[PDB]
Amino acid sequence: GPTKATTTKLVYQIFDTFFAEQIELEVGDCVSVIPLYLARVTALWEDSSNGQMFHAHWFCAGTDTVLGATSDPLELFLVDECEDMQLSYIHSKVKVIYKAPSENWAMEGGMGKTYFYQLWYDQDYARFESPPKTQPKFCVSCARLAEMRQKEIPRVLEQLEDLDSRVLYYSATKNGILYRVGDGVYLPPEAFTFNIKLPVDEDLYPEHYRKYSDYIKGSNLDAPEPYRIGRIKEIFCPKKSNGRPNETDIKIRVNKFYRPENTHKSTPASYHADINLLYWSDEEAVVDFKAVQGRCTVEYGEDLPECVQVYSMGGPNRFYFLEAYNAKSKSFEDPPNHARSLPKLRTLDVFSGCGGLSEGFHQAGISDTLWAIEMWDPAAQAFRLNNPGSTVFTEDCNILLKLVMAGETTNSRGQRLPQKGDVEMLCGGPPCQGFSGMNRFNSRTYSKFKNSLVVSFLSYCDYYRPRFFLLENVRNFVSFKRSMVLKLTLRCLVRMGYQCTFGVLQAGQYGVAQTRRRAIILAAAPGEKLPLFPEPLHVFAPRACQLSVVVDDKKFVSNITRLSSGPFRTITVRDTMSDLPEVRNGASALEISYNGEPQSWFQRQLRGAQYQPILRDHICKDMSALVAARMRHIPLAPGSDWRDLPNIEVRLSDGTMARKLRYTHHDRKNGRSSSGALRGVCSCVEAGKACDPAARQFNTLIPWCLPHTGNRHNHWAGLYGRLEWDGFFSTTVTNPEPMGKQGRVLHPEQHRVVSVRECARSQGFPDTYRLFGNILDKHRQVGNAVPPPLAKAIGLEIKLCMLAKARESASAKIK
DNA sequence: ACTTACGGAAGG
DNA sequence: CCTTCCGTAAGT
Ligand SMILES: [Zn+2]
Ligand SMILES: [Zn+2]
Repeated sequence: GPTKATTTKLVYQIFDTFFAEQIELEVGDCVSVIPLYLARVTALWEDSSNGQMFHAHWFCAGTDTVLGATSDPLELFLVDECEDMQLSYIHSKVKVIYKAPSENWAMEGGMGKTYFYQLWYDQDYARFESPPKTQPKFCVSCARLAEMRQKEIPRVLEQLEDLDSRVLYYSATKNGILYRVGDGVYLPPEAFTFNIKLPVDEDLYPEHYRKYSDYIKGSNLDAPEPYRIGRIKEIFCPKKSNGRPNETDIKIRVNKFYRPENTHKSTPASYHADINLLYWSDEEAVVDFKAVQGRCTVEYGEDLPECVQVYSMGGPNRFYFLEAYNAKSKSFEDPPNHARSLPKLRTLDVFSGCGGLSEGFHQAGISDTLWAIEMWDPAAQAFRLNNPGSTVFTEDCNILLKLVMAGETTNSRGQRLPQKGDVEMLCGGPPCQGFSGMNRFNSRTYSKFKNSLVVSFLSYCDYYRPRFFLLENVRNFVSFKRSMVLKLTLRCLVRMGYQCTFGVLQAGQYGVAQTRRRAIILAAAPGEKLPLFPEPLHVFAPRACQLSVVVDDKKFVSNITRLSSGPFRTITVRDTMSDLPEVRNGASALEISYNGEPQSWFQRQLRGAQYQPILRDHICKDMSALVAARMRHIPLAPGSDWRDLPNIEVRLSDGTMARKLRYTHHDRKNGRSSSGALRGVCSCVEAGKACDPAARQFNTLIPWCLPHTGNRHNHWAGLYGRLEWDGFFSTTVTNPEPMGKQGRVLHPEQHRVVSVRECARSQGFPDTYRLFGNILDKHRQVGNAVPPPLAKAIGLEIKLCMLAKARESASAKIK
């Protein structure tokens, strides 16, 4: 059975009613204004001709934030909103306090009635942050709004030369980024062009009529192109009629760079190439400075001090070129000479799994997971196999929390439990089963107790008061129960005094060939910086990139600006597993050999550089003889699934002949097929009638349940579905089942289900990452994990915050 | 331990 | 109307 959630008293009185059965007049004075709105009087300076005036810096009541009615009815939030008001609208002086965190805040975990505030609120991004420290009327909202309007205006600097038609400059600046002549720029795909010029037989296939959408899952036909890369040759402004430069119409000239897929050698040229490889060209373009989407580093390869592979991993936006590309000669050249020239956090991972989140955090260099809690024994053993210096408690998290909230210091095994002050960062993905939209029993006690573990996680965060807090869940976490779970999580975090925010990320935008949307809740201690969410690194299909959240009919987006394009191309199924040798249905050989070297950039990243020929976990589930014949009869065309299975009699791998599915009832919605045949397999096709417990047909190559219930299940699109080489995986789940809800798990060519190795590669796991158990345990460990590249992007975002805080401390101490 | 049959809300 | 996709419970 499931254990009830351990709570601190703070967390208890917020989630109490939801998990009932599952938890165990002077400047500086605040006034009220008839709508009442609570404002702070920032200045009482009498403006003329309009009576006595005053500047009102508005408060936002917590009920007007994303918290809603979950909020404290006296909590206010600072907002960047103010305006000039008459004095004939002030009702009376109201008392507002600033509840500041104590110096013992990191240990306040575990233990009037006037208006108060403790956090500033960003209403677009739902970001609760520490009150901004803007040092001086002096409206803070006005100062922040000014210092914001003055960083988005592109401005030239360091005039280089003055001709008669245009003024050249050496530098420009835009959105706080500085560009110089010679830097690399990102540009929208539309910024410049390259000189290179770019009937079914309804009686044999009776379920084909259900493919009438033309939409193909995991298809990369509509993904946008990555950024155009350029090198700045000339920053210039055109002169006006007054003979002086137009400092607002800033133009740049650019040497174009080719990607290998941009040359006459098309997309196939990208299969083996480095994801950041370019070709210098002598072609030039002129764009507007407004079009620049970011700065990037484009270096000549064989003039770098280290190896180009060591340069590529050093920082973001790093590209190199070794050769030039003659377009209309369609040749490759040597480039011309005018083209050549902190202590890690202590981390506690609750619901660790095999360790995908810890792996991504480790490769971002921010964290050292010293403690992991994981009840399932195979996943905990895999964590131990991947983290030899970590402590893994193979125990219910509630039991361990109860132990630590007393002076236990040690569990029944002799494992030293973390105490307050020891945990610097708390991360975890609480169980998703009760939140996942695939779960059609989410109102039952099993899913109730699964969902109640969010309260356990928040109680951990309340007790330990870590510097940073990360909650990962499926996308459906943000909308489950009218977003009440998310609202209550954010309410608990604000009540603790955390700066907090939430968002939805797509894993495919960070370097996996998989669509996987995950909700992320980030929180930081009062003295910290609140991390931003990471910018997408890889372009991905737009249908898989729906990341906005509607909470009480209000839309919330993350801070991400790279909506459409990005620096790198998409990872495909070919990039993922094209190197792996052929294998059969039911593979059981754990350690085998690779039949050669890695064939793509992604495979090179996942295997490493050193020659290690031992490939592990290239094992496939053993499907029955009927399922095997079905997987043999799935054609290789992209978008092939059960719906183009043949309705024939098949001599199976044993002494058994699969029969033809009989169509016994007239489906009125689907109508009759062209041959006059019926399309229903049970009496329930008629609206308002019970199933006949005799229409269930057995041992058919076409599964009977799929036509039985397809009309209300999107025709079971994707079931017995093959992957395509040019496309991406669907969401990797704990068990690849051709008849599962997410059942597009068939190899592009081999008559088998995807391998454990291929599922780990869809999740961005290093080939050396150890999994444990039988094949089902390995599939579940892989399908539960956070994809390490996504956790790495988030970790780099937190590293930014750590470095920022350290630098401000060092500047404050070396005055 | 293995196989199958399969609800309903969010958001486009 | 179409697509979403850390899956569960009952049967076997
Ligand atoms: Zn103001
Ligand atoms: Zn029926």
